[PDB]
Amino acid sequence: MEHVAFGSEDIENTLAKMDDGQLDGLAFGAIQLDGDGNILQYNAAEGDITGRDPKQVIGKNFFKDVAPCTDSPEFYGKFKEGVASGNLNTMFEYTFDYQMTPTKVKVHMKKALSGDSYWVFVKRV
Ligand SMILES: *C(=O)/C=C\c1ccc(O)cc1
Repeated sequence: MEHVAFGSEDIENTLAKMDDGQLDGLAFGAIQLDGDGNILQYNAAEGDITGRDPKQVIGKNFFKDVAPCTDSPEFYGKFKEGVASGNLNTMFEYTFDYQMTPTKVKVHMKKALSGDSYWVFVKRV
């Protein structure tokens, strides 16, 4: 178990040191995306929420392929503006509903310390 709290103010510093098998110890879902929304990392806790096998989603586009209910101004729209701006730190609730039981979650999106990477953190509410 890796001790990190959802929403912590220096979470990107914390996760920088972590390997993929370390990300799997987090109490919340964590996805790492490039600027184009392609999944670079995907932890086990997100797999528990969405039903995806984490290995099978790496390389796919989060907005186009994997999570199409996120393709909207309220989610994808924010990300695309954070990528354009190169700054992003936003937290909001959303309902995941694509090919799964509708589940209400808290999403936190934040820029990584990495130069062109972005985090999406997901926990149940
Ligand atoms: C809407 O599509 C949000 C999330 C999501 C993530 C994974 C899967 O498989 C479905 C939906």
